[PDB]
Amino acid sequence: MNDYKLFRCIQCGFEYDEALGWPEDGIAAGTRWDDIPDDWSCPDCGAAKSDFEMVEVARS
Ligand SMILES: [Fe+3]
Ligand SMILES: [Zn+2]
Ligand SMILES: [Zn+2]
Ligand SMILES: [Zn+2]
Ligand SMILES: [Zn+2]
Repeated sequence: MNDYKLFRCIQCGFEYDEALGWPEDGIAAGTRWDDIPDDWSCPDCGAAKSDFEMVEVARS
C-alpha cells in the first residue's frame, strides 16, 4: 500500500503522522508530507519541514 508515513522533528522529537494530519493548522488527515505548505513548522519548537526525518515503521 501507499502507507502513511511518520516524520520526526530532529530538534524536539515531535512526530507528524500523514494519517492524522494537523487539523489545528488546517492540515487534513491524509496530507502527504510534500503537500504540506512550507509556511508550516513543527508545532512544538518551530523548526521547518526541512528539519524532519522520515521514521521507519513496522508492518501492521
Ligand atoms: Fe520540533
Ligand atoms: Zn505498500
Ligand atoms: Zn504531492
Ligand atoms: Zn498556511
Ligand atoms: Zn532549521
